[PDB]
Amino acid sequence: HWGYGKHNGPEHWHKDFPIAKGERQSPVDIDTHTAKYDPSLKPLSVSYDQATSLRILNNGHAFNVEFDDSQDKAVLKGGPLDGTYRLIQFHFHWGSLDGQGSEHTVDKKKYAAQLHLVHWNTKYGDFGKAVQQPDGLAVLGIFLKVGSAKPGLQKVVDVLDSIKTKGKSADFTNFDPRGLLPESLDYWTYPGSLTTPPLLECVTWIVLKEPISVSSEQVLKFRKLNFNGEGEPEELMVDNWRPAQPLKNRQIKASFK
Ligand SMILES: [Zn+2]
Repeated sequence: HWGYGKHNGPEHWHKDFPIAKGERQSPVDIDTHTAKYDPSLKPLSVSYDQATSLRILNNGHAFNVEFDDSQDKAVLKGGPLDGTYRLIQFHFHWGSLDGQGSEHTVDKKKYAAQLHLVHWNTKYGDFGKAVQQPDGLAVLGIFLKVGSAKPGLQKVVDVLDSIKTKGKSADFTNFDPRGLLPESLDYWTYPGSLTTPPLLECVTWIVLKEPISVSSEQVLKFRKLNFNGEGEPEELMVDNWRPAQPLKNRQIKASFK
């Protein structure tokens, strides 16, 4: 029912999901001069060498690449986190034009897309229990800007044809998520929420300062997907991003000065 259109888009979500107007909603604009450099923040630890990708799926709002999360094979720790967080899936948010598409913005600047690597706190046993906790998830957000091609993104781009419409899925094994990381792991961090319904306020956001660049032809392929299911009128999957929410009672911390 919810989507990104004029009739069921972000401005309407509060009717079915009242938490939409909550105290710790995401995304938010990152004001770099107001962000507090915090020296007690530990470096992030990304251990994705044993990652096992399984499937790619068009869910009607974005495409998700899913990972085997039955064991600690791809984890995130350190930074502002306590405990180990397992990678369960990653997905993107993009625009109809290169000047918009990201959910978070930096001093109001919008990027072409935003990658979200979603992890859940192992102390809670499964993803479903984790979303019910204030520290249940850790999402790593990476901005994409249009420039040179990202070689490690091509495997994802080539398979989009196969999952053009809502509900389609394809086997997607042996994909290494390390190919999507920028050089630097400097970041901003703040307490927030999922950016799509149910909008649960269970996320510790870790947004990387350095964007990765992808080519114009790579982002073009994303824009060829459909929100609709097979046999329905075609609605191109573009602009699946939620606009920035007020910061309210929160402080954004930076791991760098
Ligand atoms: Zn997302």
